[PDB]
Amino acid sequence: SFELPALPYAKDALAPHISAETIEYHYGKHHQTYVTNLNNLIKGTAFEGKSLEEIIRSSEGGVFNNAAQVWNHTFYWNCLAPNAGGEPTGKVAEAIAASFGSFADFKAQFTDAAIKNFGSGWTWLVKNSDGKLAIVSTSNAGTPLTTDATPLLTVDVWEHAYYIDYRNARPGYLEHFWALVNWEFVAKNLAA
Amino acid sequence: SFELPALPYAKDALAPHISAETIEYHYGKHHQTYVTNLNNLIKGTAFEGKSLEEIIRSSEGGVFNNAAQVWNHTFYWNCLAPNAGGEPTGKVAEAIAASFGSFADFKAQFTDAAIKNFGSGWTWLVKNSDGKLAIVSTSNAGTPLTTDATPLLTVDVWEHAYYIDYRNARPGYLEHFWALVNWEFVAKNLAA
Ligand SMILES: [Fe+2]
Ligand SMILES: [Fe+2]
Repeated sequence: SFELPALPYAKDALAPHISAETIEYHYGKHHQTYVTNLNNLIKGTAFEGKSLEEIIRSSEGGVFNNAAQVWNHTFYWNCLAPNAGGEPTGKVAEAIAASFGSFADFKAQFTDAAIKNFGSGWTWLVKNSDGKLAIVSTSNAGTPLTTDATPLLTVDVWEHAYYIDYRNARPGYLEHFWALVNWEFVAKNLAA
Repeated sequence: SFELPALPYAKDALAPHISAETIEYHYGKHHQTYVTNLNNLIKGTAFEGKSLEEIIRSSEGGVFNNAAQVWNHTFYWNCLAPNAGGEPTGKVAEAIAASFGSFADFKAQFTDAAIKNFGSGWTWLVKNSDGKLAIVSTSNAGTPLTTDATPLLTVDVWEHAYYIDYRNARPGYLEHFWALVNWEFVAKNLAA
């Protein structure tokens, strides 16, 4: 049975970049609704004895949509933190300069891909099978877990992620996303 | 060069069902941006000088996404009116009872399809090639104009359509949608 993971910080710790009101709806209502819907859709099926990741890799339709959204939002909350943001250091900055030239160029390309992701979706920094990093965008509940790439960083661009704080200005939301990035989480994902 | 069509009522005329603030962003920022983006993408191409419906039926990619969203939102604003709503009469009521058994059964099936439409999209009452009426949901900018069915009525279920007024409660939005339906516009589309 799946439970909503506790949030890694206080609901107002990401302010002013993401308000406490966005967390109360996005985590308290949207992420909770996907957990409840997944639990009710899998009760009594063979999916009930699988890990979340195996459910994402072996389902379709409603089960997939809710299971991938439960995982995608837990990953997303961990990519954000108070007193973080800025430019990365260590193995992460190395790997970013290696695949994208510099941090300024990666930041440009990720922002651009997130702004152009039409409709509801997610834009990801992934490490491919071959070790090079790439920027991938998915639509709706799509996730890199259905491929051989390893997820490193994500930004939710479903309109509920930013409409309370930024209304139609998804560019304003992405500018402020950079002030919250938890580079420690990214570094752990890169080393796995 | 396409122009944003004027709204056929004042900005505050759907209140309290859809607020003046929601149409200030949805019409004044979102629908306007689709027209500006479409004009920028077709300038100097063979699409310039074609009508909006011909562009929708013959393109794909960003040209399609923006052209179809311009048409979809103008159709949506024409589907809503002050001093309307309630149950249809006449020809529309007869066709709805003939394909769905009753107006209550149609309203319940349209509300169900609209709430379940995952992600961004639109839910439509269409008149099929054989004269029967059906409910179809599309994703992102998808529209029945790319098929053989005639659009009669639509509801926008992109989150920007309701998030200011209803936050995550898309059921509440749909309940209030029914108080705004302009059955004179549905009647014009039915015998088209
Ligand atoms: Fe989300
Ligand atoms: Fe819209």
